[PDB]
Amino acid sequence: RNVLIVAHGQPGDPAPQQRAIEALAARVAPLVPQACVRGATLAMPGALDRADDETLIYPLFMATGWFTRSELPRRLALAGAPKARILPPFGSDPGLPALCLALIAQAAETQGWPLAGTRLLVAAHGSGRSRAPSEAARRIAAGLAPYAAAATCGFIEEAPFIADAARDLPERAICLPLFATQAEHVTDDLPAALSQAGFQGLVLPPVGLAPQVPAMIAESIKAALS
Ligand code: NA
Repeated sequence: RNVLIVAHGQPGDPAPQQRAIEALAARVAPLVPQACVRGATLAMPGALDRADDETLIYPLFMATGWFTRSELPRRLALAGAPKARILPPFGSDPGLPALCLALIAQAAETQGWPLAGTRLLVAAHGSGRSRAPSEAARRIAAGLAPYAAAATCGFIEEAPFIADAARDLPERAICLPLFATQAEHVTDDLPAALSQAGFQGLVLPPVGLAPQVPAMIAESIKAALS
């Protein structure tokens, strides 16, 4: 019944970060009538004190790791919710590869470019402490590649660096930022990295802002309820 959609915090004022996650949880809410859905950012002190032992946590994270396995359970157990169930993260959501494909196909159609003749670039944060985020982004690119000319990845934290990965690509290219929130996306400053690369293609909004994301999260919540 109780569901909390949790975002990683980012530097700056936590109030607009909290409002963004509340706005997302409000779009999820009418799609899961059997549950009480609310949003929280870990940048806000007391983010998790509304959670209890019967609350489900939908983490807006790109992969599983030390945070999902040890940190988030510690930050919940202290808050009074040790038995709170953590669902698979946004990055491992079964609907994410189809969502990326629909956004890229829609984008190619607006440009008047055939998808088979378009080069794809999946831009993601990656990680310096785990191999899980880059393996997940490569799985996305490898799933998109059969529908396009080619698909590769570029990262902020690890090689291949986005400034290198976006270099020497054609004009008919689309970059999809594989980010769950606008706050995490803006921090990485993809426009500066793509400018250094001389990227000439189309740069889409981050995947976490797509219109189908609330329905995707709702289906993952519904599947975890009994
Ligand atoms: Na299509």
